[PDB]
Amino acid sequence: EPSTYPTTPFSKIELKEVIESDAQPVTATHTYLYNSAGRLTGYTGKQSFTAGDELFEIENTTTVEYKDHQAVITDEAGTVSTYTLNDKGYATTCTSQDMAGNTRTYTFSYLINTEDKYYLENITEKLDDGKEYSFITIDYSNFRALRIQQKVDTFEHNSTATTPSGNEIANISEIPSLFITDMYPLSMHAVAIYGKILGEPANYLITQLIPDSSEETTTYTYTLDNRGIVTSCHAVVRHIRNGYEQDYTRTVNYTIE
Amino acid sequence: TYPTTPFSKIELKEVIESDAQPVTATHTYLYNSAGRLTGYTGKQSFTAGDELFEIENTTTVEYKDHQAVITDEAGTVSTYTLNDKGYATTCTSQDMAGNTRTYTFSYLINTEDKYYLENITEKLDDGKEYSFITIDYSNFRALRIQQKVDTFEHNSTATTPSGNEIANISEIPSLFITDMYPLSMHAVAIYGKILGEPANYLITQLIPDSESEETTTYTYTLDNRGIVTSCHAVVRHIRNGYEQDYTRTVNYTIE
Amino acid sequence: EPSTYPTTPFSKIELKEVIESDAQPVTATHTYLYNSAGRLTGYTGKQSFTAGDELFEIENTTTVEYKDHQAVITDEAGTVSTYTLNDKGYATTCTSQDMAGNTRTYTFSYLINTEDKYYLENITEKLDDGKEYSFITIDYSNFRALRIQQKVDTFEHNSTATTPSGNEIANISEIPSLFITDMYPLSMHAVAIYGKILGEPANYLITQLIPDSSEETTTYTYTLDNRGIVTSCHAVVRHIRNGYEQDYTRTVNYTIE
Amino acid sequence: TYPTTPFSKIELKEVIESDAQPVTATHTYLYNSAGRLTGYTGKQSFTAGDELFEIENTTTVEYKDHQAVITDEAGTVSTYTLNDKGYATTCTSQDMAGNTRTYTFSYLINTEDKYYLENITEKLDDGKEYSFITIDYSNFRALRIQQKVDTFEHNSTATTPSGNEIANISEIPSLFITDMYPLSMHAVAIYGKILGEPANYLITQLIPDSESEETTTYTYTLDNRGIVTSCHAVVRHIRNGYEQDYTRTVNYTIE
Amino acid sequence: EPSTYPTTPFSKIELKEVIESDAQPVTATHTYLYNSAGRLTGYTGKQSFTAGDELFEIENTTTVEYKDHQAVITDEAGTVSTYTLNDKGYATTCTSQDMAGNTRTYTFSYLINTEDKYYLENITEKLDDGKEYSFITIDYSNFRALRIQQKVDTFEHNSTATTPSGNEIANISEIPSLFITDMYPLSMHAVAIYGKILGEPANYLITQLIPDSSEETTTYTYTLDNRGIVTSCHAVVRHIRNGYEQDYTRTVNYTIE
Ligand SMILES: [Cl-]
Ligand SMILES: [Cl-]
Ligand SMILES: [Cl-]
Ligand SMILES: [Cl-]
Ligand SMILES: [Cl-]
Repeated sequence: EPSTYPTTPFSKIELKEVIESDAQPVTATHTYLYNSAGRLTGYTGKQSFTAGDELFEIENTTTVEYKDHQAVITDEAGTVSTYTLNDKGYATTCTSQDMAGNTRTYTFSYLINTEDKYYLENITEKLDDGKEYSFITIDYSNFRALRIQQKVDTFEHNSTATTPSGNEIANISEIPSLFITDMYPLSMHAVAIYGKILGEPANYLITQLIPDSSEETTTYTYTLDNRGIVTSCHAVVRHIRNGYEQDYTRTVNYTIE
Repeated sequence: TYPTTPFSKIELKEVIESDAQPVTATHTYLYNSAGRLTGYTGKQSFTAGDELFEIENTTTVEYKDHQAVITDEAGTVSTYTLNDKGYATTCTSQDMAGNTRTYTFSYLINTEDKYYLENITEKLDDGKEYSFITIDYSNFRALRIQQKVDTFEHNSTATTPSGNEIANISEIPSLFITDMYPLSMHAVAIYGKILGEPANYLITQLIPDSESEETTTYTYTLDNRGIVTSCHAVVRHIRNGYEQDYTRTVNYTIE
Repeated sequence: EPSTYPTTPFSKIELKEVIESDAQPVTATHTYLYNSAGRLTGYTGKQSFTAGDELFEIENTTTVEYKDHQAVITDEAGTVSTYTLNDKGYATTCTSQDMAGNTRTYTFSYLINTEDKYYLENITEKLDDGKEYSFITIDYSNFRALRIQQKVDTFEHNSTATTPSGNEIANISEIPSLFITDMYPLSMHAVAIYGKILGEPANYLITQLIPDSSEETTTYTYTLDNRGIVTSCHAVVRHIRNGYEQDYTRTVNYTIE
Repeated sequence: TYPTTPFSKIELKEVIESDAQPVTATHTYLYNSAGRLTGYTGKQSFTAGDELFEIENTTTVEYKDHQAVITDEAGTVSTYTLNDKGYATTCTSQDMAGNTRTYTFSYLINTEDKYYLENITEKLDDGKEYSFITIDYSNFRALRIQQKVDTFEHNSTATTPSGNEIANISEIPSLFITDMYPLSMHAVAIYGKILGEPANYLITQLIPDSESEETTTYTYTLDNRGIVTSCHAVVRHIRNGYEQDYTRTVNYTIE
Repeated sequence: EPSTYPTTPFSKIELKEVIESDAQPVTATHTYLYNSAGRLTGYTGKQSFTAGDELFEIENTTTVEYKDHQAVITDEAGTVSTYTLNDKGYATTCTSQDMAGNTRTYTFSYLINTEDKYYLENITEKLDDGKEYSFITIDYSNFRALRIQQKVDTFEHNSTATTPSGNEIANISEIPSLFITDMYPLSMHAVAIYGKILGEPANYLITQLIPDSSEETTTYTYTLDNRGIVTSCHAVVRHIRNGYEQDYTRTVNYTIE
């Protein structure tokens, strides 16, 4: 039978990161839960830190509900994102409504591969008046790289996400890149992205994000288990401004099971 | 019925100082006693955070009737269709979205029936030509290279100095050919001579067509056999009216 | 008898520098050889480093051949620079031809002193179409400073090279400044420059290179032997960008004999 | 007519944190399709001063009628005289002063005609016995080891836990045997089974004879084939009334 | 014909080292010269540094003269060391006399290998009254290590000099270890040691010097050329005092030709 929705072959995808501080370090946890059919059912964010001599844990939950050709994603703040899905279970449009009654509308378009798996090529954000406010386009033409174009109001930026030829890592982890959920407007759809509602992740892990040039490259180093599934990602941001280099590192631990 | 390399191993080692911390890269090509490439191991050594990292990936090469099947650890299967002389005429592999990517190859056939790559064309799943590289051998001391990637076009000349030509007894390809897209996707097939024979003389300069050119100069060290032990690559660059050259040093173990 | 060519009273001028690295430091050697008549006959570049546990030395040689009113300089890559000399042996024009058949043309003009020694005042580079692509002009009007104007395509920059009044060091070493062979297009003629084919070096050593102003000054400190001949040069580049100073140091050892 | 290893490669990798800067050590043993050891490559990676260092040395193993000749890059020739079953009975090599050093070996012969080393004796050029190691297999779960180096004598017991024995399908020797003088001089011959078969079960403890013993405990990780992927070695040590244990972690690639 | 003296197959063995300072660094050079027969003929020590802005070079020369069964070594200070040699050209005794008329006497004993090459096993120093003041003994029994016993008056210390099994480097450079000429009383005979008058160096390079235990290990890392001859030695001294480690590094460059 042909599939009617994208699936994740895991029951849980969990990310853990320490957000550094010389006074109050915070451990952030992002937990994505999938049902036995492989659809995302919910997301829980957690922040853990010490205050006085006591450990505190702050939680926020996002719910995912499915209807015929629809995914309804509701966060802790009461914002409802309604995704209209095609026959294959990928969103073609989204309407987001906050508790103040403000709305945002999005369209999505895809590359459809030989197996009928969909890969996001375009996210466009419109305003109430129908004015296009932002977009991200992804081009899969380069054999081992993704060409990314971003526009946020008057800001425009192009970048390339690369996989090393001869050193490719298969994305059997089925995870998105760390940078993708931080890019506006995809940053508004992180829960839909981990649920594959906005398309499949690339078939190989990305090891470099190169913005167009002052230069600011991101390098990703992965640790895998004996199944070839990601256990951690080391991200190194190298920012250069007229021969002055400042390096920032992130370590994200993964529990994919 | 097939091209051969008279060595059992071709290994490249390089310290890359370009990154925050220096990375050591190793590229090892292994050949069987018949002279056919059987495998490739790519290695990277560096530290990331507290963790010392050693990334090691192995690609296998299998030969069938008029075929070379190149399989990596990521599960990519690249199938090269070979002609009667053992050089690829076609290649199918899988892209970032899992679609089939097709490559065609055409050659210069010399008097000794040795094939030299003249054209690599890359076609997308819809049949659209995405990129090509053409090589003109009219003057062996000045190879005319045309590259087209999407809408962008780059022409360059690869030269050998008249009277100071070094015989390529090492049977190695130039450093620049495995960095030029789409040939940069076929480094394993290139070192296996599946995509043609390397230049008969070592190339000492890569000159782009002109602006004060960002030319690459190659300097080689040879052993007592006349086989390459190291290559120094200098890319000239002008920054605020001053020469600021980028350099690479690659050590070779050819045995 | 009046001289027909410039001369260097040494048989060898050799520069040695360590190009720093926390993994693969490289020792670079630049050797200029002069015949007993004092004309430059050749240049050898050498790079020495460790790979594994073995020392490697990479060499490149440039040849200098003389004919009536001509100097032909050929590098390791096969590029031929043909200098047309005046009656005093200084180049008035140069044509450079690479192995791909690309050509570059240059004109040179000079200050002629009371002893008929020539000091470079202008290098102009033209393109095939006759379009002026770059130039460097040197003014010797200030008693103890050189005023330098550089143009490379659309880039324009002015700088001053100074000698300290009361602390002058006679240039009996007959060497050019370190910065002169790094400035484009003089950087294309380093072998001709050390051979005095492009003029005499200034009579006193330069201790400061001050570009016009973000500021980026170079200071030179020399060590001499008991003959008053240079044995080393310490070059300190001080780059300032809105109160943020980054200092870069070079040590070049000289063997002038 | 000779012992065999059913793998083509046995590789050990270790990060040594004992030194000022961490050293990465690699020991690679290669076997031919017949199962005989053909060579060894020892590698060390570290930084010394500004220079990143990579020391790499290769030892070759050649077989002749009733002989195994082990040659290193330093020009040492170690000649092992083999019996009819392919195990060494004698060895001649060259010491620090260039004198011939002689070793004799004797074995336990099991029911399947497999040989297990019981004695290694080292003799100086004058014929003086300088050292020996004897191994008693009376109890396979508690091997009695006697070592004598000059005047100093050390007795220890190598144990396997009753009911929790791991089959040595990996065909690897213990980590401690190639550290025990004079067996520490014959690591290449040991991995080639030239000096006998390894223990049928992995050894989990090395207990010296007693004082609160400086015992070594080995913990192994196996893959789905039951072949070793890593070994963790813990040496217990008491310093000012506190436990201060020394640890080693060795990763294995047995294929 | 059987040899009557030890030989070095080089004409020069030269060591260069920078003795660090944040004010007046000194470059020290130790040059050992051998005649075409392979006997040491002389030693020159050189110290080079900057004072003011001038380079200064301080030199001291030691002469080596040979007679039947004798080597006479005279330094810059006028101290004469007379070595009595055996039939193979190795010293069995030495008498040293300074300009004040003070004398020191030494005996030497050796391991004689199958090729009749001699390796030092014992140096004993006596006083005028015949009282043994110091000794160094070297044992070659361990296949890949040297066991060293030292006694200087009431001070006694044992150490082990090791070669790594499976990673041996042949001593085709024919050089002694760096530590051997720093150990008293062998430190009084450095010129005789480089001339092989006090025996052959070990057949493999030493990579570690381990004193008996507070611990103080020396590690040696060598760089070789394509002939397998030493070009440099990196020596790292690791001193530990109750969990407090202080590391000292030396880099000695070699010119062996
Ligand atoms: Cl951009
Ligand atoms: Cl072009
Ligand atoms: Cl300006
Ligand atoms: Cl005991
Ligand atoms: Cl002691």
